[PDB]
Amino acid sequence: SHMKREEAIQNFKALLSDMVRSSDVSWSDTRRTLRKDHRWESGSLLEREEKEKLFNEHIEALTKKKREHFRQLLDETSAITLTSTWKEVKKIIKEDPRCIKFSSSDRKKQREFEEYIRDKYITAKADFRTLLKETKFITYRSKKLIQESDQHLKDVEKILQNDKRYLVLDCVPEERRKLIVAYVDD
Ligand code: NI
Repeated sequence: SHMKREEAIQNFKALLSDMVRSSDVSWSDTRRTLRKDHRWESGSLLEREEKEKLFNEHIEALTKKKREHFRQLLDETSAITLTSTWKEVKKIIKEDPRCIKFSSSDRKKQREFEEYIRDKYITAKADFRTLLKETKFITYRSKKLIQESDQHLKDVEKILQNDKRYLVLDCVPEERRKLIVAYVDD
């Protein structure tokens, strides 16, 4: 009968999968309402602690899934730029279930948006450093050259100007220039 406890876990898990679709809900509320469902007794072998554990894992799973689909939706919205605001973006994606079902909380959507943009920014810098390492007009002597005059940095920016990786940073001009400077230093 050892498998009976394992069977109860899977039963309780199926109950959660069926009845809890939102990551916003509390265990307190959920254990209240699920108790009204006759399927609840099928978890009798499970102590409240392990039920609550299973609930937490479930919320964790929903959270991960929703975040991934949210980010996919953002990745699919081509109007988004490094400088886009949640306020602007919300207007575009408002009807998409991946936005709607992410959470009832605007704060949590906004926060996930700002985190997405941060990651997007981080990824773009990494790619840009790759491009920089590819460019052999940029040498140990570049730093000499940069301190002597405006020219070298302009010459560099000319060579880089048409590359996909340089251009995705158009929204953060000062930042990009710093990256070039940083690479010229090291
Ligand atoms: Ni047995």
